[PDB]
Amino acid sequence: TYAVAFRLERGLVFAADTIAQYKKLQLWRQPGERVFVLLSAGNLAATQAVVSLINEHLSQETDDEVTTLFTAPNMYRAARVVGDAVREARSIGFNTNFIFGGQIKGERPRLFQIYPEGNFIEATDDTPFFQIGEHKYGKPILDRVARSDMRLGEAAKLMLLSFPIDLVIYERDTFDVTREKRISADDEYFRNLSNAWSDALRQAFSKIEEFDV
Amino acid sequence: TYAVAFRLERGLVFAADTIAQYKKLQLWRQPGERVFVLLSAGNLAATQAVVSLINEHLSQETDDEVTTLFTAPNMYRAARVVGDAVREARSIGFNTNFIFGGQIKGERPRLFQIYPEGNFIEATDDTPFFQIGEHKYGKPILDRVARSDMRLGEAAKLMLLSFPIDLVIYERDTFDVTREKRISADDEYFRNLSNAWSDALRQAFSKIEEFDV
Ligand code: NA
Ligand code: NA
Repeated sequence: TYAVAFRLERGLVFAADTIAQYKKLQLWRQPGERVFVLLSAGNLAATQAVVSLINEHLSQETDDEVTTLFTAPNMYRAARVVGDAVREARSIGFNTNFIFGGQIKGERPRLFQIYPEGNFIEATDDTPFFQIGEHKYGKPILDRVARSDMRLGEAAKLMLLSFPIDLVIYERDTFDVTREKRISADDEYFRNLSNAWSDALRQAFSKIEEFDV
Repeated sequence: TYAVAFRLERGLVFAADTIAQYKKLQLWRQPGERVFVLLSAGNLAATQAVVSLINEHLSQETDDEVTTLFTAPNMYRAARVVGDAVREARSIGFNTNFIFGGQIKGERPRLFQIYPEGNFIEATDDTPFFQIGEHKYGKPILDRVARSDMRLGEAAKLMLLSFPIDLVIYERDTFDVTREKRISADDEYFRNLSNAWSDALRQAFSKIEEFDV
């Protein structure tokens, strides 16, 4: 499977293609305080194991000094929580990266890519997106076109062209995921967008074939 | 590694990134009679083994009924020769596809994709190109933009944007490979082409973001 996420000035956008715990886009929320999204591209067993470890600590942790998603004071600390779950899930496709993002009150929205051993890197304005899965579809186009000042809707359109897809748009400082949408191949808007993209690409190539190589 | 080839009305274009027998683009020729190009994306040992088997039969075959690249009456028969070498090389990265194309006098230029067991498919006007390697870079762009009536130079430009690269252009009915070029990352023409492509893509996206999804 394939998933992708963008960090913009205005917020975060998450997308993944596709039984709740095995779902490739996972959401956690405390109203007005914190929101988190995990994207997976690994096999079903790997996704479930990581989510189960996160939820085990949210639901049953007795030690107050252990950090969970709901006690993490910032998104770096929250990413370490997921990193620990990703590493520990190896005890429970199996060696794919995860994407984790969200926002905690008092701090900007942040986005991370988590590796098999629980280490991670964070999205920057220079590198505002991550892709995970067997094939990072349309990476060259995202590299050339993605910008951190893009509106959330236009980022979503670019992401959808790189690919049913679960799409989540998170607006900065809202601490809720309201804009949640499932888009199938039979969606007429998405088909219309893809048709226009193909037309625009052919026109784009017709311009640049002026140049020699 | 990555390689790609196009079959056009005007001829064939081959490209591969990169010690002669391990080279990822391999050429055979009989002047004015036949030309062949093999592209590999597998490991070094796999490429050498296939080429060695092809050359063994060209150089040492004593049985006249055994088909070689130089006795094949048509390109389908020549593809079977390579297919046999690809399958037999498994006895000698290891499970990647090959691309094989060329022309024999009395017949149009033809292009094939060879699978690990020696079976193959042929390029058509509807599907005029093949890609091989770990990552089929820029497949969505080739799918949307590639056309069988493209000039050889414009096909080459499109192929180069999907990626030092060894580029071969074969013009129909010539039975020679004269237009052979090695293009590095420091090539100013290729850099200029890539810069313009990025600019054109951003402009292309700016047009199509009119549409909703
Ligand atoms: Na900009
Ligand atoms: Na056309």
